[PDB]
Amino acid sequence: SGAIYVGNYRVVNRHLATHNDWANLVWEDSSRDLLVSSTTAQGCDTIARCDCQTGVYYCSSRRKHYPVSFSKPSLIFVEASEYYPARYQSHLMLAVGHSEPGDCGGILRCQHGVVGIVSTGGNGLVGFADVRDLLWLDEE
Ligand SMILES: NC(=O)[C@H]1CCCN(C(=O)C2(n3cccn3)CCCC2)C1
Ligand SMILES: [Zn+2]
Repeated sequence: SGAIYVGNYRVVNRHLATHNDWANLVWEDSSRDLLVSSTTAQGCDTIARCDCQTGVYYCSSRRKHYPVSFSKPSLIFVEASEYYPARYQSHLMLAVGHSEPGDCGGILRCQHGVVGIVSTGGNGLVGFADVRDLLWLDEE
């Protein structure tokens, strides 16, 4: 689990969104595994606006932050699970790292701020849903 809190927005994995998230919905995209809801209190996270390919992510199943090299946001296959059928997930970045159930929502960050959240695992792979192109998170 985990979320990004920027301005009056809460960014979570779409597959982990609560009823309160859906009842206060700003935007959602199943192809990206992302959902944004509105918040009463202002958050402290800042979004990175960059093309970094190195950063650090939080792994809840290890209670550890790991430095990683990650790929550019792309259209990657995610093998069926109980959340989405076989398909292609967009705006996804992969790294070698550990990711196992209980781990989505962990933040990936670079020197500029938050880059995205854990969206995949298995295989000694970590997938992150990028948020750096969502410029509207910084305003209104
Ligand atoms: N983005 C998605 O489509 C993911 C939704 C949750 C399930 N997905 C995964 O990658 C699995 N996972 C690894 C670490 C955490 N979850 C792989 C093994 C079992 C579940 C796919
Ligand atoms: Zn950066």
